[PDB]
Amino acid sequence: SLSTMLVAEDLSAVGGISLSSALPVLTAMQYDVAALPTSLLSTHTSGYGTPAVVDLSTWLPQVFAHWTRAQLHFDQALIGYVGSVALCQQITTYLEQQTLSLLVVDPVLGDLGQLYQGFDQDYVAAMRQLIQQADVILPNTTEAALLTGAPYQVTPDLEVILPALQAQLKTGAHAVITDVQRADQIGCAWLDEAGHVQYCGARRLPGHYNGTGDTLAAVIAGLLGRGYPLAPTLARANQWLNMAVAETIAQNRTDDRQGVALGDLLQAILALNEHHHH
Repeated sequence: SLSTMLVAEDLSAVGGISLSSALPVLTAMQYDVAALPTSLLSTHTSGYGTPAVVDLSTWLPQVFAHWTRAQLHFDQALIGYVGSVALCQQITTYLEQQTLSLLVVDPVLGDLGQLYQGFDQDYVAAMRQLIQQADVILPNTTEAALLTGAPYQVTPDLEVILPALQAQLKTGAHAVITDVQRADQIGCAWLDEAGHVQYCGARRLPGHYNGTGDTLAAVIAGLLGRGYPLAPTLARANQWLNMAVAETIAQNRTDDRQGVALGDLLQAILALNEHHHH
């Protein structure tokens, strides 16, 4: 492995999203992955009926205490879905104990203008604390508004929302909104060093597919951790996600619940080497 990356997010045994997709992707990108479930589920929460879920709120503190006593050090961290205020707080202080070269947080809170079922303003406040030392955050348009306090807009003014978001981050950090649509494209918008709104996207494909946000975040964290600058990282990540969705469509799947296909993505990674969240 070239470095060690902590990935803390949910693990659903069935469903091909979140940790189940981050593990293969980041392993292929030459990371020693510390794969830390924030929640453990029989299946993901979209289409299988009510899953059987282990509450890990009392476990994560023990994990962090153990890693501390064992003198473990991490180079990078990616934080996805957490799920409770207490766990957000635990993660926040653990990360602060480290000397990470990279922290990426996907501030999972909601979509389509609404908080996910079970999340409230208290959880939003906990998320604002957790993102405070992140190098990169990856909100969607709903999450961007929740984090700044602005009422939801389908198409917010990026010249207003991006500066507001980024000032809630440490100096030099980047707020990246991940679902910005421009004509027939969907992609990422962020501020360059000069404070100008930049965008890159890929042609939007029909349908909706589980695991796209988790896979995007894993790819972005993986590329940044390997030294790629932000702009080319975002360009490549969008292209690779576009490719993964295309492969998913090409598989002519009978079960639409499984997360995005990873095969073409893994191949691209090796070539380079040479309502709830879903």
